[PDB]
Amino acid sequence: IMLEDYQKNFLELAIECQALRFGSFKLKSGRESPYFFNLGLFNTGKLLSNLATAYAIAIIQSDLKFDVIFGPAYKGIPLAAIVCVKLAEIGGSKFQNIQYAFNRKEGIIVGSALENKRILIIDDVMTAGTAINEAFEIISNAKGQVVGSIIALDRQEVVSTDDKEGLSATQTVSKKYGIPVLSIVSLIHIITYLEGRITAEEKSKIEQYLQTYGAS
Amino acid sequence: IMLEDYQKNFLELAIECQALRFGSFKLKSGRESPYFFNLGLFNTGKLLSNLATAYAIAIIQSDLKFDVIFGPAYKGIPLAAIVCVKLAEIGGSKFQNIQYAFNRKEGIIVGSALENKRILIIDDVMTAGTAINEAFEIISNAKGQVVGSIIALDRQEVVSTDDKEGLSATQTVSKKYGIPVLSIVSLIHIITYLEGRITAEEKSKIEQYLQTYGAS
Ligand SMILES: O=P(O)(O)CP(=O)(O)O[C@H]1O[C@H](COP(=O)(O)O)[C@@H](O)[C@H]1O
Ligand SMILES: O=P(O)(O)CP(=O)(O)O[C@H]1O[C@H](COP(=O)(O)O)[C@@H](O)[C@H]1O
Ligand SMILES: [Mg+2]
Ligand SMILES: [Mg+2]
Repeated sequence: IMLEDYQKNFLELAIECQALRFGSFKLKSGRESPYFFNLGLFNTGKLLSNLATAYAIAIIQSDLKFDVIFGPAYKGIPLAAIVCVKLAEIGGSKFQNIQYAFNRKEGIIVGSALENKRILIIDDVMTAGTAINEAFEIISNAKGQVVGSIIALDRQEVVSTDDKEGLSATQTVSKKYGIPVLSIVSLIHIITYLEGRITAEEKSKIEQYLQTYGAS
Repeated sequence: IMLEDYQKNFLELAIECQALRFGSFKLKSGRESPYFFNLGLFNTGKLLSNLATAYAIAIIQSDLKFDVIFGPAYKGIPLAAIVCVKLAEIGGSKFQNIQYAFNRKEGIIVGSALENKRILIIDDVMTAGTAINEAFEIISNAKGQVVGSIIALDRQEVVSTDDKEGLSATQTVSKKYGIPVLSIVSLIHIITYLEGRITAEEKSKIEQYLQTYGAS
């Protein structure tokens, strides 16, 4: 019910650079969505610095212990790099020696051997889990141990409206692999941010979207 | 004959993390080289932050005006990202809105359209110019204008010892494309750094390598 400042700052910038837009949008399924998100619109030096900061503070706050930050090619490659750097810049002693790595689409791993290292997978978004599945395969081949994942925005929507469990995409992954799926923000945070920027009618109607499709 | 502090700091870290090593090494040609360089050993969060800083200060000092920083896949992708961020962090107002882009090995450009933008190509190293050639092709297809390139270490060696011109690899490129090829350091800087860390005999013998193969 409160937003951390890093989450405020992220969301403010996402809306200003138009990475986050509000309106009527259809997903692949065909489901109405009241917003569109494209992390790729964090595309300047100022914006990428801000994004790095946001991911790094999310990570620091989670208290996850890891050795390597891994980005799935291609979009995870820059995110892994800029985040690794920011963690060493803002995280103190414990984050100086974190490594990054990523895969060539076709060894396959660019970086120090992953053997016996604890890996945090970073990416932009997750839906069906195909990039997470591929990273797990590549990482487990190199004898790494995945301890977590992080994405920018957790849509916090049920994968299906017939699933009784009502697992979201990040929940699905989290269950299957037994690891946390962190995010900078979720749908709930976007809603809290909008308090007093939108009308009561608009507030209602988004707080109703949360009801029909919100996970669990 | 003086080293900027950023160049000192770079070289100190390169030697400590073993990205730069001294000894006897053979190139592909077969030529003796008195060192080995592997930028990929800047592989921690602290080291990548330092590398970002080094490239960004080199760029700032050059006074080159550009709009986009472009990294050739794969190794240029993280370098472009971390450098773009650092430029916005340390460069002031003029560097806030710089964009980055890079190519998929197989559109091909990830980032905002390059049409009418001034591009700085960033990579780790250059020898025959194959990655520069490929970037020029991709960039000129997208109507971008390349205004420069930067690499980490300029080996400052003649490509061939039969060429009368005695052009180095970066010089060759610079001539063919009509653009500056910047670097964080060159062979001359490595030599200046070593003053008083190595013996007179070792100083002589490296200052002799400079004579037989040093460009121009
Ligand atoms: O990162 P690219 O080189 O652009 C390839 P792709 O578009 O597959 O990548 C996107 O989808 C992935 C999500 O997978 P899923 O939606 O099945 O969870 C995630 O990695 C995004 O970058
Ligand atoms: O960057 P990678 O995905 O590892 C591919 P590659 O090894 O071709 O890349 C290396 O060579 C390029 C130099 O080219 P030349 O030596 O002909 O000037 C430069 O881009 C390096 O990253
Ligand atoms: Mg991806
Ligand atoms: Mg390359």
